[PDB]
Amino acid sequence: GLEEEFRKLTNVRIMKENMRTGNLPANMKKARVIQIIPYDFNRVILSMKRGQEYTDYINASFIDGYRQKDYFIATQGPLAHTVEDFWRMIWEWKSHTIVMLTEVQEREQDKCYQYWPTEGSVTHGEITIEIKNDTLSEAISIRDFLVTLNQPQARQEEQVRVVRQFHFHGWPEIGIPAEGKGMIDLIAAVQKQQQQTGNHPITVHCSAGAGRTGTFIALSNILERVKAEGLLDVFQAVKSLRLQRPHMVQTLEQYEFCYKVVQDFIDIFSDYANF
Repeated sequence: GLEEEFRKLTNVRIMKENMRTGNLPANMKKARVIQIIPYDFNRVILSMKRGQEYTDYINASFIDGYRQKDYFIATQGPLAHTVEDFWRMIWEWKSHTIVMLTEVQEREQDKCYQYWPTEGSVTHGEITIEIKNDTLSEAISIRDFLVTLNQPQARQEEQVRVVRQFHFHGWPEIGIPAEGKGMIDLIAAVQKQQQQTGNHPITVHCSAGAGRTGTFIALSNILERVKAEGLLDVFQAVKSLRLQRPHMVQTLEQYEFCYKVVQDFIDIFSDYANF
């Protein structure tokens, strides 16, 4: 049953007619995994100076939430030479929340560049990031950063924001979590934070930007639909993500984990059972 659904998800077409920007030779080096790049219709567009060129491109897509269009930004873990773009996207598109679903290294290999300072300040491009708080609590690090856009010198005192990063440590190096609880806590805590910040897009990334990232987005969409309408359709939620960005929810085991977390949620919250 579940194998047959995932085969049909696998059958969702890559719409290469709309993949021109990420396939430009200059932009291919900005992708970590080249088959996982945005469609042009929902790619996150950065600003561009008069001189330098192809700098309007980042491997990132707007992804719809349950209530809201463009609710998430699904992106890859930044590369050393894409870290300035990463923060330019956070700034220009006013993200106040980052959800990180990978370690910097897993199974002895580089999965994501450490784009945030562990202590003190770091400056990437025109943007300075300073960590102010860092609390570990049950497989989730919550980090608060003071983010400052340093240009022009004129408006600079207005150009300060607090960006909060949720770093999930609960996904093992091999396979999928044994329990759904850690993912539900992560989802709950990110949604709580969106109230205080309002409807600014949430930045979600793993390493290549599809597997765990799509799992998180799919589960947030699914659980919010259950709470609002009591209706459940895992297949449609995931397929709809594949229509927005290639390979969202990448492996059969991640699709299994989607169902596990959903069952765990209804086991905790009985008022939603058996509709």
